[PDB]
Amino acid sequence: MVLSEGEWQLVLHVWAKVEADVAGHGQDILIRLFKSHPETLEKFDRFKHLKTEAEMKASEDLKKHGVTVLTALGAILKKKGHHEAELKPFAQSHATKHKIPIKYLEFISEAIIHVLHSRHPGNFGADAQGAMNKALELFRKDIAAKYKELGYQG
Ligand code: HEM
Repeated sequence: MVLSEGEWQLVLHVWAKVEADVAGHGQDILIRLFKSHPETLEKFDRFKHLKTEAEMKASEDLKKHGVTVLTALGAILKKKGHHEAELKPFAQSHATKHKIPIKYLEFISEAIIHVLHSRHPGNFGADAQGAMNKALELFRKDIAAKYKELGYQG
């Protein structure tokens, strides 16, 4: 798929707001993921023990990882589709080391959209949400293809 330039502008306009607080957004997104789809927490040996939202919110480690996650995602989105190099090491670790199926990448996509909708309603109307969904769909399609090349196809 190909996004148009106007679709990329909508994506990068709300992302610029996200970047004003990368740690806060990273926390909100991982907590939303783990609350909505508890099975995903099981993939993280470092966080598997956390029992409640309060414990998750209190975790310095979780917040640090949320920064790592959004920083990587931001690098990919800023490439506006030209992200082949960025995708390779992500794909290899998530396919071979962490063993993360495509369905769980759909779940985190849903988490990202929920948090942006809650925090940025004025910059995340219907058109902006459709553009972010398309950007994430593009991401997931390219990762599924790389998964297959790598021998996992998740
Ligand atoms: C937007 C999607 C995601 C991005 C950008 C992302 C990015 C990253 C990055 C940069 C790392 C550290 C380097 C590495 O090991 O590759 C990482 C580690 C990891 N990721 Fe992801 N991730 C994403 C989605 C997921 C999902 C959905 C899961 C599981 C449900 C997951 C599970 C893990 C695990 C288990 C680790 C290792 C944590 C540790 O023990 O340090 N990732 N991810």
